[PDB]
Amino acid sequence: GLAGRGVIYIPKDCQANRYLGTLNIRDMISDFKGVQYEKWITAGLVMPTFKIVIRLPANAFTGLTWVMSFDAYNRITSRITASADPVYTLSVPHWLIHHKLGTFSCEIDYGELCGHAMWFKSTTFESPRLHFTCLTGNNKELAADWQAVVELYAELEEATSFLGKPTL
Amino acid sequence: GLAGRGVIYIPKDCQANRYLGTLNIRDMISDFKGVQYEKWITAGLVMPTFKIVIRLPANAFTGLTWVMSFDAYNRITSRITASADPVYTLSVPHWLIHHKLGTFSCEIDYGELCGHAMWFKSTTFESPRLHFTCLTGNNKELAADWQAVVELYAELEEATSFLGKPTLVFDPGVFNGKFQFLTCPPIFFDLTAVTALRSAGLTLGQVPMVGTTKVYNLNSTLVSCVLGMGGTVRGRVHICAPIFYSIVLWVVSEWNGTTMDWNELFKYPGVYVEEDGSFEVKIRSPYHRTPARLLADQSQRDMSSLNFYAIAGPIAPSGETAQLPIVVQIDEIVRPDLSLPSFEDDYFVWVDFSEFTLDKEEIEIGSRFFDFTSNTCRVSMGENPFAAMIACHGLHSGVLDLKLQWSLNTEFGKSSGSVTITKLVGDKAMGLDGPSHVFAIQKLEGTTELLVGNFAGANPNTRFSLYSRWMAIKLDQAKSIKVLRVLCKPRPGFSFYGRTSFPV
Amino acid sequence: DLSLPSFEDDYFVWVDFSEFTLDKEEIEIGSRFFDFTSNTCRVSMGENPFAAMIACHGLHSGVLDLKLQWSLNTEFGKSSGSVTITKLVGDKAMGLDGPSHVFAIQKLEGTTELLVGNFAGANPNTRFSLYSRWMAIKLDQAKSIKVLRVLCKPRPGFSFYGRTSFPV
Amino acid sequence: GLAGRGVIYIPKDCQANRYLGTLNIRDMISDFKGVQYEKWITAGLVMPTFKIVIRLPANAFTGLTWVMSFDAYNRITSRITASADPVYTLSVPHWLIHHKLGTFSCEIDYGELCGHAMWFKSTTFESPRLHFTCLTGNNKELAADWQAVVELYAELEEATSFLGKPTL
Repeated sequence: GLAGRGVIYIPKDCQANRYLGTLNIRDMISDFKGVQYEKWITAGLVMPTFKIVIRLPANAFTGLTWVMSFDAYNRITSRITASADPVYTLSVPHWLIHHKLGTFSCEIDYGELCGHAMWFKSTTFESPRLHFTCLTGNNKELAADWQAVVELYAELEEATSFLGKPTL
Repeated sequence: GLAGRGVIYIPKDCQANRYLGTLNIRDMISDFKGVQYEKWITAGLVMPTFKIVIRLPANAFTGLTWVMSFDAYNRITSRITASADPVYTLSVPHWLIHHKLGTFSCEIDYGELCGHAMWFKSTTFESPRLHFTCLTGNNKELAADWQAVVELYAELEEATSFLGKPTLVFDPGVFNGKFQFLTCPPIFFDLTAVTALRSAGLTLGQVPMVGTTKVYNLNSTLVSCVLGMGGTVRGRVHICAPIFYSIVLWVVSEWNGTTMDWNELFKYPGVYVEEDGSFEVKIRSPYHRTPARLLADQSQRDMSSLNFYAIAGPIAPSGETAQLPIVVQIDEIVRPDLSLPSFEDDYFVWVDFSEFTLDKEEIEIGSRFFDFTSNTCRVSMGENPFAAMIACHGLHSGVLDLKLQWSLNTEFGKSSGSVTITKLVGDKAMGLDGPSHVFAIQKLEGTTELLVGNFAGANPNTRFSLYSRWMAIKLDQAKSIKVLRVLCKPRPGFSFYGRTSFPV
Repeated sequence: DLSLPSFEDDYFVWVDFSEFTLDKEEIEIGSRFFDFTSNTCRVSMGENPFAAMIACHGLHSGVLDLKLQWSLNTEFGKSSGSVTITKLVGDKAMGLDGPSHVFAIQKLEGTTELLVGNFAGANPNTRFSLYSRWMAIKLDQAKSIKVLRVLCKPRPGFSFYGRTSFPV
Repeated sequence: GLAGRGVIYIPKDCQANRYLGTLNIRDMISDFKGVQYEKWITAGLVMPTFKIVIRLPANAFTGLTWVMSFDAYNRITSRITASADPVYTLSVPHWLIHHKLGTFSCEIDYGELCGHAMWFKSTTFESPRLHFTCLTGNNKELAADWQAVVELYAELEEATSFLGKPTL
């Protein structure tokens, strides 16, 4: 079920390479707080399979494409908050979000994309982030500022091991 | 085949609530004149099944939505010709016409929606109209004025009876939970807002208003037959805007205001709406039901509401300015949790007469159930579902059992005279004498039956002159009476024809 | 080894009104079975198992058949007016008209039914505001009445919820 | 699972008729907050079957007996907060807790003992309380003040009706 949520603010003039924001995955779940958050406290460690949903009004008249970057180890954050070069945002696991397709969804198997289980009380190594950036801009500015909603769905259960299976 | 036709003229700037025009159904057929019109003359009476087609260039770049209102009894015409409030246009059988879908078509079974057969030579009760109004306006004006074509298709054959089959038969203990023609007026979202809330009340028995005018309609009347309801609202949402506008809605039910915490919001059981489609939302309440009507000083938001949260959008290209309209239709309460019926199979007040100024008072009833007036005494009319059902149909027919009760103004020992019920067939001047009854005033109560109907088989909700039984109440010592109360209880099978509305 | 039941399936006293000081007296019942008060007449409440059962539950619901009886204070030949039962759905201000009933005072008795309940389905043993049927007894010549007695007899299925107690 | 909890404070000299405290059932669940509390928010209405557990060191050398009174309609609260007469505490559904038996447990079928379903956001009629009182005192005072833990276990699921089945 819904485990956490957050909001990304889109300026009326969303140009290529605009940083839109960063959501902190653990904060989304703890600020929500949360049937899943509460199951997590009891489990201690979780290795979730998240379904991420970005709710987003479909529109074919803008040309907007965004990138969601999964930055589990906080490697690109510092370098994209002023301006997000696609070389950075595309250098970690990521998904293209096309405006024409509207509401977007993907699976993040935290076991694979991340590798280590999450501890209810505090971050272990670094804090896992989702970055939202604009890859291709709108053909002309839109009528007004707007927002998109980011949602995390999961059925959190107790993790049996600290470590995932090796990506490589 | 084609039986009649007409034209609706659309202004280049078609704004919400613009009245576009009224077509008179019988005139469409007679001005055409017409293989069908000619078959009609021979038949005398017809109970058509019409296919109505509105020819209309499909266009996804305007956001225009129109309403065609079937007004068989001419109930809303006078009130929409300057400006058409959706409360009126949606209060009778109606159809949404979306510009993106282009040419529109529907069936009107005149037997059901109307109730009485049409006479080739002249209108019988009132003249059946089709109204065309704009429900949601164009995002920006179009290039030029234009027109749409309305067409009637039918294979007219001779009608065997004057009366259709009754749309509704009076029963207090029966409100199913399925609705027809329950459309909420448009809800609007500004694009200058990053998020927003629009509430729709679920106190469905509440009578809708336009300024100071009450618009009685069948749906609110039906709901008033119940104390309250819970369950799941099944409906449809229509997003009435150009392809280049879009929005994402979180639709959920809340009780007594709304939470201010976005996180709580999404812990409730709602549904997401991105585009035209159906929806099911559980009615949310501490009592699991929301009341059918409001008491004094209460607001519809104090109870259960259907809330529409804009969580992403609406968005549009620059420089659009129009709001994004959402039109909600409610089809039924599924898996309903109903309260008790508000009324039992029992009597209810029709009218109280009091404050008599003359000893001789004679109240003509005839064969009608209706609102009385008097210059010589005070009339207090009862308000209840039955009376509204009468007001919300074109025709009705049945039998009322009456109970009369009265109390004295003067000392009992000094009392004399009677409450006399005159029962004739015909009229006062040439009528035959039926079961007239003299109740000596000391009885202080009496009973009688009233036929609501006539030789044709049904009454309109207006004055009319059709041979029937005829009743009157005669008082000879009225100043001795403090109050005369008349209650009625419809006999099984009391019938209504042609759902419509009644503005006052 | 039980005795006879103390009560039969019969009416019992709910309330006696007497010693009326004003000709106009209007007693609001609404949808409740409860203890009346008045500044303008004397109220004498009945005490019996039914009333205690109402007092010893959190919620109750059902239908009461009512019998009203009265006797005159003034000479019969001089009497006028009525005991009127107002029956609405809603409230006095915006209510729909039900089976209201005008009992000429010379009838000296009348009957009616009272729904004890509301749209939610049950009443607490306190004041509350929940849409329901609504009843009142209207007197226009109360000073002519020596006593107005209201008896009630619960229809089968009168229900109680949540056993509790009631200190006074 | 555990749905809420609270604490009762026992004085070293626990005499007959000492009022020990009142736990508010809905507060226990909302202060805990709570996998069950969060399921409740989603359900709106719950008709729980609670298992109540009072954790309590078994002791055969005191003679202490307490009463837990289920006061769903807040009928005795006002009259027991200074001193709790057993006539009040035993006048609503209640359980005897004997010190010799230690940790105590019972079931409260909220459908029966209460009658109406609970609304996540606020109290409907009155707020359901558990009262803790001393029925028989300690033979002599104990060594020091102490405490007992009260716990609510339930698997909250959505209530289909407002009303239970009638107790009577």
